[PDB]
This record gives sequence, C-alpha cells and structure tokens, in this order.
Amino acid sequence: MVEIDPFEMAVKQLERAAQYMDISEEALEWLKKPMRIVEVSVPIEMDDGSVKVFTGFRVQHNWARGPTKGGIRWHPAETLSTVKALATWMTWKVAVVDLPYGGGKGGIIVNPKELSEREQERLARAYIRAVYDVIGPWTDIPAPDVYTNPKIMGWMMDEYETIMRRKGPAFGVITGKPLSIGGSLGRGTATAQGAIFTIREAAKALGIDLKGKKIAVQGYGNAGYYTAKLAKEQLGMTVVAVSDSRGGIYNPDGLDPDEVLKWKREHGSVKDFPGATNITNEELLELEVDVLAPAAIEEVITEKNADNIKAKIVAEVANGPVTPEADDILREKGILQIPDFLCNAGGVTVSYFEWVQNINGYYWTEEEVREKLDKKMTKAFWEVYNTHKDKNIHMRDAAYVVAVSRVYQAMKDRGWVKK
Ligand SMILES: NC(=O)c1ccc[n+]([C@@H]2O[C@H](COP(=O)([O-])OP(=O)(O)OC[C@H]3O[C@@H](n4cnc5c(N)ncnc54)[C@H](OP(=O)(O)O)[C@@H]3O)[C@@H](O)[C@H]2O)c1
Ligand SMILES: N[C@@H](CCC(=O)O)C(=O)O
Repeated sequence: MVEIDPFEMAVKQLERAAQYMDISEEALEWLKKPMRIVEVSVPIEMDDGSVKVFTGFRVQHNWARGPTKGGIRWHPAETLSTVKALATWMTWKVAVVDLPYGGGKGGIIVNPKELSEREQERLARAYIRAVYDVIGPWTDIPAPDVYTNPKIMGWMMDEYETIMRRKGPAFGVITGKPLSIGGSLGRGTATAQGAIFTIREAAKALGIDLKGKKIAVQGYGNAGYYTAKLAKEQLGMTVVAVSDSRGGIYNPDGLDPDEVLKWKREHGSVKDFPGATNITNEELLELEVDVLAPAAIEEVITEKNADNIKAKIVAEVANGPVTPEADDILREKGILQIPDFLCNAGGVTVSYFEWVQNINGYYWTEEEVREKLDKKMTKAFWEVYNTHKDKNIHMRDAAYVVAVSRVYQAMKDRGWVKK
C-alpha cells in the first residue's frame, strides 16, 4: 500500500542529500547498497500441529562505525525492500547521535494478531535459530519494532543464550528487554522521550511556547501513546487527536492518554471513545494543530496531502513517514520538520545505553539515563539545526550531512574506500 518503493525512496534521499556534500563516487555506491542481506525460512509448529514456514529478513547495511543496530518488525505487508530501507535509515540514525553502531534491521512477514502466545514464542525462537550466525553482542543487536515488544525480546534473548551456551554477554545480544532479564530503566519511554526533547528544542529554536498548544499523534503503540502522554505531561501540550490502524478520535478540548489507552485495551481500538469524534487517519493528518507526530507505518505524507498539512512542527516519530517530494512541499510551506532518524533517535540511544549496561554488567539509574539521553538528543538536534541554517538546506538533508559524513569517515579510517 506504499506510494513508492521504500528502498528506492531511501536511495533517492541519500543521493538528494549527498548532492550537498563532498563524497567520492565509490563511497556513494558503497552506501547505496546494504552490506549483507540474509533471507531465511522460519518454520514453526502451529497450535493444530501443522508446520508453517514464514519469511524472515536480517539486513545489515553497514558496520563501519561498529556493530549494526536495528529493530525487528513483524508485519504481513512487510517486504525485503522495507527492511533494506529501514536498515539504511538505521545507519544514519545511529550516525547522527554519534553512536558506535552501524545500521541494521530485521523482520518477519507475519500477522502477529493471528498468532497465539505459544506460536509467537515459537516464531521468535525459530527466527533466532535461523539468524544466529549473523547476530551477536558485537555483530548485530536486534531490538523491538512494530508489532514486537519486550516479551518477544526476552524470548529471543533466551533462545540466543541457549544456543550460545552462555559463553559471553548474551544479555547484550538484543535490546528492549524486560528489566528482570537485563532490561534498562527508561527504555520503555525512550523514543517518546527523545521525540519530546527534539520537539522542545525545535520550539525553542522557533520561539514558540508549547504550553497550551495542540498535538496530534498518529498511531497509538509504544511510541505514539508514550509521545502523547509525555507531551501532555512534560511539555504541557493538549492532545486533541489520536489514532490507530482502525481510525482515530479527535477532541478540541483534549484527551487523557491513560483513559484512551484503557479504552483501546478493553475494546481493541481507540474508535468510539466517549466524548470524542471518530475520524480517519487522513483527516487527523490534516487537522489544525501546532505539532503533528506520525508514529505509525511509513509513507503517510505524500503529494496527496502534503499541501493539506497545517502543523507548525512535524515530528517524524515514525521511520520515513514523509516522502522527499512531500518534504519539499512542506518546506515551501514554512513548516519545520524534525527528520525521522533524528526525532526518534532516543529509542536507539537508550538501546545503546542498555547494550553498554549489559556488556559491562553494571546497570544505571533512571536519572543517569534521562540525563545522558537529554544531552545526546540536544547535541544532535542542535548540530542538525545549525547545519541546515548555515547551508540553507532542508532539515532531512542536513542530518544526512551530519550522519553520512561520519559513516564516510569510518570507511576512510578502515581502508574500505581510498578516496
Ligand atoms: N518500536 C520502537 O522501539 C521504535 C523506536 C523508535 C522509532 N520507532 C518507529 O516508530 C514507529 C511506530 O513503532 P511502534 O513501536 O509504536 O509500533 P507498535 O507500538 O508495535 O504499533 C504501532 C501502532 O501504530 C498503529 N498503526 C499500524 N499501522 C498503521 C497505519 N497504516 N495507519 C495508522 N496507524 C497504524 C497500530 O495500531 P493497531 O494497534 O490498531 O495495530 C499500532 O498501535 C515504527 O515505524 C518504528 O520504526 C519505533
Ligand atoms: N528506531 C529504531 C531503534 C531500535 C533499537 O533500539 O535498535 C527501531 O526501532 O527501528
């Protein structure tokens, strides 16, 4: 259902942004192709006793800066191109906030809503058994993503530890784990906290007081719900509309995120929430708000609605929710955009913190994680902002100049590319 191919779009963005920097042709060709792709068959036993084979992908795009990092997406509409694009974005995501990581991603073409608990556990364990040879605490560190949660992360960690015979830091093979089995404090609200920090910095740059303003959030998952909650709590914002895959609810007077979450859990969706009006995702994206945070499937803003966006700041919590064309239209409209791999870099940052805690065997507190995350996100955002201001270019491009250059430097320090 995607407007354009995700990997093609990602490559187009990379070229469009490399047009504003000095990079050799060979380095560009290296960066336009994932470094390793592994397609595996994942066989599991269903509840009725039959054996079903799913398709799994583990794509690492580059590991010049360090071990690759990226979540695992469970999605019926997933394609290898989507995983390649996500790994490519992961690379820039970890480069922009200066982490010793490369870019990676994983996925399974499956509808998890049609799978039971035992089937989900079997699927996670079989995926680990399939991709064990390309993952590790120093090779490839998976994490939670769309339709995956810390539960599945703990199952995957247990399977990896069983295969690995407890020879090294198995806890560090995967992030977003439960706190009991080597989890990190603040990882649950990581991406939301990073998005909130970036929104606050953007408002500071734009000279806008966020108290009493309006935020519309698309998607009510681990990122969308926590983003709405933190915006209502920390920034003093008024959440006027939320949504999920079945539709959204809008309220001019504001919504309480906890009640909406309870209604969603007790009914399966946020639709027909009391005191709110049912709308579509297309209608929510077009609402008159001060901040719009897409936290759902990619490619939600295209030439079919780019001119209808009326938000002062668009916080791309999701991975690649805006097309380059739509980026040009929004920039022509004077709308500030927080780039996708900079806005939601808080999640990968706290995942890096969890990995450090796991490999060192020493765990931090909430305050330390909160301070380090704030420091990293503020530095990265201000670097990207000053970059886009000095060169008079789009935000997305500027972050690329901040990110790709670092990656480029790594290759020149490894001898991968001579020029
Ligand atoms: N997961 C992470 O740790 C993390 C960290 C940083 C960034 N991100 C990015 O943020 C995005 C959201 O991830 P997540 O962890 O929030 O996923 P999630 O919590 O597992 O679920 C995503 C939510 O979005 C809704 N949704 C799914 N498809 C949609 C569509 N086509 N239109 C509108 N809404 C839709 C779903 O509603 P239903 O409940 O009705 O299905 C679901 O509640 C992802 O694209 C991811 O790349 C994720
Ligand atoms: N934004 C990344 C971060 C995941 C991680 O912690 O590695 C994703 O979920 O795709």
